[PDB]
Amino acid sequence: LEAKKEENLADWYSQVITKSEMIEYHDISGCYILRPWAYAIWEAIKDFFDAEIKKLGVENCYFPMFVSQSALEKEKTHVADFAPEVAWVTRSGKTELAEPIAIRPTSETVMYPAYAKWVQSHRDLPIKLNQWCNVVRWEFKHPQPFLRTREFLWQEGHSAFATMEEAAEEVLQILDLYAQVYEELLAIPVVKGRKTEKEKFAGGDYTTTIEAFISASGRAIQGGTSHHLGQNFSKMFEIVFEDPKIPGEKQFAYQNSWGLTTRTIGVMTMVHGDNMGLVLPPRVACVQVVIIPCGILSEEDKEALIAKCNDYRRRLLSVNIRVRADLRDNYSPGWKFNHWELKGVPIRLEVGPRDMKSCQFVAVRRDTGEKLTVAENEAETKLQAILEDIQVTLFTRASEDLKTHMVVANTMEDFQKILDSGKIVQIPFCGEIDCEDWIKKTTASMGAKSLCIPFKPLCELQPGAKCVCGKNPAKYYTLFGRSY
Amino acid sequence: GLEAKKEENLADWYSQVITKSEMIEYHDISGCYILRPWAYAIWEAIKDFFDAEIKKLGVENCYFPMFVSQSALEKEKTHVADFAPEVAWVTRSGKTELAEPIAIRPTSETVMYPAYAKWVQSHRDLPIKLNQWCNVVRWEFKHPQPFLRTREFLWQEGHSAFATMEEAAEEVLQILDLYAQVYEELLAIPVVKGRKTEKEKFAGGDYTTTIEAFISASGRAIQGGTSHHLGQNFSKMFEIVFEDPKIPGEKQFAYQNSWGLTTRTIGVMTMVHGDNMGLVLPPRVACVQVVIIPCGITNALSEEDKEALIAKCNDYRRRLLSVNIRVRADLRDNYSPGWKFNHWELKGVPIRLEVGPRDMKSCQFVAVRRDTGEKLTVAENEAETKLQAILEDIQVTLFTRASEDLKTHMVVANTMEDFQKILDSGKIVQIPFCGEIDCEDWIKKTTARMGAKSLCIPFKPLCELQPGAKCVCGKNPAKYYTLFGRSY
Ligand SMILES: COc1cncc(-c2cc(F)cc(CNC(=O)c3cc(N4CC[C@@](C#N)(C5CC5)C4=O)cc(C)n3)c2)c1
Ligand SMILES: COc1cncc(-c2cc(F)cc(CNC(=O)c3cc(N4CC[C@@](C#N)(C5CC5)C4=O)cc(C)n3)c2)c1
Ligand code: PRO
Ligand code: PRO
Ligand SMILES: [Ca+2]
Ligand SMILES: [Ca+2]
Ligand SMILES: [Ca+2]
Ligand SMILES: [Ca+2]
Ligand SMILES: [Cl-]
Ligand SMILES: [Cl-]
Ligand SMILES: [Cl-]
Ligand SMILES: [Zn+2]
Ligand SMILES: [Zn+2]
Repeated sequence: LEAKKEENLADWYSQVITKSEMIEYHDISGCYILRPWAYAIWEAIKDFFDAEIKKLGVENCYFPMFVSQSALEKEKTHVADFAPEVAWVTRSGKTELAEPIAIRPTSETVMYPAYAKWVQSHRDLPIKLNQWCNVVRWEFKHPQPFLRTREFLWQEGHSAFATMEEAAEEVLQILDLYAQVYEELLAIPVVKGRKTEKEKFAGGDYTTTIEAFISASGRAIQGGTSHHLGQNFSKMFEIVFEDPKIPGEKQFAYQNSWGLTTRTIGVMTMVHGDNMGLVLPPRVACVQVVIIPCGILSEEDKEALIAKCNDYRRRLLSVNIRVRADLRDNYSPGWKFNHWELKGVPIRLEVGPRDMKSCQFVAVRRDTGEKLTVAENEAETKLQAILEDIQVTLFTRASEDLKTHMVVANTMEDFQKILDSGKIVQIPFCGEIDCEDWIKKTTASMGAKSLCIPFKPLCELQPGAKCVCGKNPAKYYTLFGRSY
Repeated sequence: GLEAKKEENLADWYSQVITKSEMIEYHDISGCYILRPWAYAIWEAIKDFFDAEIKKLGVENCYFPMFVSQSALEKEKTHVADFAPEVAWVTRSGKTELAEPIAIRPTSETVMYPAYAKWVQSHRDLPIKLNQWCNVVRWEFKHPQPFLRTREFLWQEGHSAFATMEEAAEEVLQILDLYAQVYEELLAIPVVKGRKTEKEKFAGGDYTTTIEAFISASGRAIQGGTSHHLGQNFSKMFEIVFEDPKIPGEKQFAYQNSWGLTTRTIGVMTMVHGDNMGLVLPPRVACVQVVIIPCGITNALSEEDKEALIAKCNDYRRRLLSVNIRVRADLRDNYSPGWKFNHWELKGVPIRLEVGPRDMKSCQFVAVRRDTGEKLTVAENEAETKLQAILEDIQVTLFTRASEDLKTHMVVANTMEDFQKILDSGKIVQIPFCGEIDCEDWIKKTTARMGAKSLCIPFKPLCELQPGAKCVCGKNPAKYYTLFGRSY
């Protein structure tokens, strides 16, 4: 690892994700290989999230990757937004197809004709389905691994309800689960909010979001999204049922969709990584503890040291810690030290002949670098205690970043200065698309975009507050900033 | 309730079963099918088992891109020649014609192996053992069939690379026995392990091992899972090379395997065990193993007694869930008990637990086996034990019947005429076979006078080949007993 995170963030990022063996490049730009070290993080996210949505009554399924042109076009605003980056298959071999078929950029238009078939009466609702799959958004802008890619893995849940109230309830439940993914699994603090009219999902009624801050770049990124689609799709796909109270009155289902992608891993890298490499929160780390023999002497001594390393390995497995003993004669201890530091293993467990003589070992925390000498007696307990402290510590520092870099401004001048110091800003906002474009133009390296209207803003909007445009009154404190 | 009869028109019976059990929904693009939760849960049960098993072997999961460039796709000419006609090509994004067309993986050898070549620079970088759970596209213009032959399907594909032949050889057979376990232990489907003939092997591989299942209603066999030894054919083309100090200066090529299993599994499960009442789920993979159905009422039933029966149903739900049996209590007040009986029989739930008032105060219940229809009266106390005992017995029973089918419909013939007779009986035949591609073509066309295809060369044939035995063609000596039959 040669580039420094605070001097060239992009070269740093590329080096960190490849040398930690998370990502490999592919010969088709914007598509990245998820090697096991990254894929394991995705599997930990999947385990937690899939269990949580099962408790809500969501079931997993799998819908086709291809959508017909006429299904794709049924919801005019949705298709208008996605059509420029929809990839089209036009032949198999050299045989042109009867009609071009599209790869899903998102599955609303694949799933909802089926929903219309399945909703025959109000008894058939709710429908609550989720799929873990890949989607393709073939934009020609520059990709960035994890954060903005042409193919990505995600989960997308689609729910249909007989009542708007039940749908509005699920929207926030799912958003709170996304916040838990970031804050409890990834140790990343996020801000819950709603998108402005300009930024909301096309075809939806409103979009709720969690926003994460990457202080290295002073930029925010959306981490997960939970939309209320209302009746905009059900009226176009005829997901209908007869009103139970009133004979012959047809009603349209109320729908939500919600998504979360492997962008998570990238945010995790950008927030916690350092100049020694990846830093893994213990909750998602493939390997939580790596055991490494040091020193290295008698044949009996070397055999006894390896035996002690495996005593530690087994007693850690005894209490469900994910542990690897790296007992390779190939590489020196210092080499392995920096290799596993590069991969972000929370704890390095060092066992040398002297410490083993003294019935103790050394535990080295990846986040702070602190070396603790621990009696062998404590091993499982202490290490668990340390892993929890690492998780909290990561969260705490990132929270202090967010608190430091998210502030209120009530004037465009204050706004601009704070923005150019590398922070995100909550300003009073009129909500109009034209004024949002004006903000993006006059704050331009990029202009600031709206990130979200926070559920809980830093300050109370005072009666009669003007927007920063000055022309119209303010409707809400809105978090603005530069965005990935 | 089912209309079509399995023994009358298998195809319409199959479509009826897969839709009315809520496994499959049709899509407006032909050859692609929606896997509804009922089917997807079977796939996830197979996934749980197989993923744990290959983790014990050292395989790690990952995810490679869906797209492959033309350059990569052509590098192993046999493989690309075999797949080219059914590779789907993306040619534009929106209305922007792409500079270069890009292909969707029909299989990921040509996606993964350039990366493997980058990662292997020494013998210590081997072995590489990766697996992905993903979707692939084979866009063939023939008639698709849900689960069995589809244009897009879910699968797992594992790709491993080794410094030596011996370890690769070992993995081929290990994975094959895992597939045999998926079929025989999870899905209660008996299979025959064997090696594909030269004509039927994976193009560009060295040899292909296979498990074949028999569908007696059709009299046809089908490949259930596959495990290839690729040898060095792909590593020489993608330069997956390494140097070892044991052999100075010689760049050695990795020995590779790839192995795949798809949602075809579920189709075979349907074709083998389904009956004229609908699906039949082996308890090992059943989303719901026991459905509890209050069948003590109509809308005229008392408000108090309704509450009592619903509470007893929830009692059974809690007990069964407490000993991890997968249970649904269907307490929907809006459907009648007979509607629920039919619904869950259609979906193949192994045990129906009926709770009525008279039995509810004789402290008993009724258990109805989906495979045999037998009704049993059970004391309340035996609930969690009894029902487990029945589930086990259903699994065994399904497997036993299936094996008695296979044992009855797989026989030996030694000349072409017995072979033709037996084959038209709706059976599959082990014959002495020379192994040659021309002769396998001849067998296919003469037997159409569709024709029989080779299914596999059994590891364990029914009989031992005589010394000097000649093939059923007569022109060359037989080299092995080979399982032939009409095939899906
Ligand atoms: C908008 O200006 C850009 C600037 N710089 C680069 C690009 C760009 C370049 C590419 F080569 C390819 C693409 C296409 N991929 C994506 O747009 C994208 C979106 C998301 N998203 C969007 C919001 C969401 C959340 N939460 C939703 C749940 C889904 C979430 O995760 C995640 C990923 C991995 N990729 C964009 C575009
Ligand atoms: C061969 O003449 C035909 C006759 N009638 C119809 C077709 C046809 C029609 C289509 F519309 C689409 C397709 C393409 N899909 C498939 O070829 C296919 C193969 C497999 N395979 C192949 C063997 C394997 C095993 N074990 C390998 C692990 C992979 C396994 O599961 C599984 C599935 C679900 N689909 C074929 C073709
Ligand atoms: O693309 C999106 O944002 C929504 C959420 C998942 C499904 N569609
Ligand atoms: O398609 C096949 O048959 C092999 C096995 C999975 C990957 N390639
Ligand atoms: Ca767009
Ligand atoms: Ca109306
Ligand atoms: Ca001591
Ligand atoms: Ca072919
Ligand atoms: Cl077509
Ligand atoms: Cl609108
Ligand atoms: Cl909040
Ligand atoms: Zn304004
Ligand atoms: Zn012959």
